[PDB]
Amino acid sequence: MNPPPPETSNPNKPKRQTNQLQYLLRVVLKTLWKHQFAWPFQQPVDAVKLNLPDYYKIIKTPMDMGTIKKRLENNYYWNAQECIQDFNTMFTNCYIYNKPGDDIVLMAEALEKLFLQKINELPT
Ligand SMILES: Cc1nnc2ccc(N3CCC(C)CC3)nn12
Ligand code: NA
Repeated sequence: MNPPPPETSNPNKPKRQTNQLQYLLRVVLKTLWKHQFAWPFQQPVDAVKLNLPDYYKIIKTPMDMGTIKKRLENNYYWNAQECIQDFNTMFTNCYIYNKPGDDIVLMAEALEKLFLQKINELPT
């Protein structure tokens, strides 16, 4: 079955708009989003649709770019590192649930390299 997706709002959580978080939405996320390999990551993994009944029996901190995009648009993060950690969790989840050489893993590897290329230099 599917668990509920990660939260994109939390009224008690402190939030910030920074130049780096603006950039993570305008440049980093919106560039990755258009990549030919982005589509499996644009929404939470649907274990019922995709017939992966063990996905959430294995993956305990799910993350995806649709959640990340909604968090950025909702001003959910305190700083850029928090959002970067969500991207890293998304990539590592894919490596954990699958194995080397899988098509989905090749996709994640390419996106992760583009991601790191984009956050190598951030605005001040
Ligand atoms: C996201 C994600 N993380 N692990 C997986 C395993 C499979 C999967 N799908 C099947 C094939 C893929 C090209 C698209 C959907 N997605 N997936
Ligand atoms: Na950059």
